[PDB]
Amino acid sequence: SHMASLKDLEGKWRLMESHGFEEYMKELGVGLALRKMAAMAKPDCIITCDGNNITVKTESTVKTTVFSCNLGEKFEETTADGRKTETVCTFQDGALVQHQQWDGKESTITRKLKDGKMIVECVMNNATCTRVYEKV
Repeated sequence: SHMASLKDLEGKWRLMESHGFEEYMKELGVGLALRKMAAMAKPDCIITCDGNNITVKTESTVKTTVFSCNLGEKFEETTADGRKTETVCTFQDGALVQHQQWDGKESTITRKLKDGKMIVECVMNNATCTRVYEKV
């Protein structure tokens, strides 16, 4: 037996390692010059959790992006790379699943605790960005 809750994601996370970020952004339609520079950005991720209410804050020291939703409700997101998406967050199988849709396409961000590190997987089509965060 084991248990994972939404609440266990709540907190301040620092990027420790990243793989596939650029190939992922090549999928989302980001330009060659734009994605090579973004791969160097190491933003913190601050998550807060109330009921089925979550806030997900990307904090780079210079720019703040923030989203807020009730799980299960579709809402308008404007993303760091500038997509106008329709997102739905849900929590199942121990993972916050963030489902993005825009212009007939789709992308999934999954955040899940493993050994106390937050593992974040961003999938679009064939491309995968796996990243590891440490509590701060």
